[PDB]
Amino acid sequence: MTFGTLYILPPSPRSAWLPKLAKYLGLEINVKSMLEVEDFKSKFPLGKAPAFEGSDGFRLTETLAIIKYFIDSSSKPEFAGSSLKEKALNEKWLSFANSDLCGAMVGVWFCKDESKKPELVSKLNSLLQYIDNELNNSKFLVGDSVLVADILLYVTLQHIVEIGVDISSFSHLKKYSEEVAKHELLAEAENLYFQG
Repeated sequence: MTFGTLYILPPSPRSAWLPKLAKYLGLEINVKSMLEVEDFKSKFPLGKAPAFEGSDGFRLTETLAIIKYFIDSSSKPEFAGSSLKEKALNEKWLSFANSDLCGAMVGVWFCKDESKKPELVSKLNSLLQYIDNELNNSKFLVGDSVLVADILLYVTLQHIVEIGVDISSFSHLKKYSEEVAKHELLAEAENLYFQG
């Protein structure tokens, strides 16, 4: 049965993160648009997506909050890491990717004005260069295992690429992005069964 209802802003490419994560974890959720709900602000007074309402009525906002609730409510409750340092670095990457990197991708994504684009694409490239460099040291963002940070990074990459930003310049990043797509595929059978 369904874990809850997620309210998104459909035009935003940030709308993909939480649905993907539910899927990855086997949580069945509805997804509605906050634009077409009558009293969004009755339930959610700030008026911003993402917003979630559990089946049980539990109301929750802020992307990082909802990530934690999905994971903690799921059958991979250790998916934001196990050791103290793992958990911390995963928070780091989640916070970074959701604010800075997604903020940059969205800047470009909705760029109407060509006199503003290069500046915006530049912010984005620097952020990618940083990640690339951090991927010098490690197999994935945090270590050797795949954590929720990677899943959501990967989704962000797909969006960045879709709009034609070369990930070709960034060596460690492309190799990363392949290794993550590979882990999900190989993890997919056992994941897909332990939720049915």
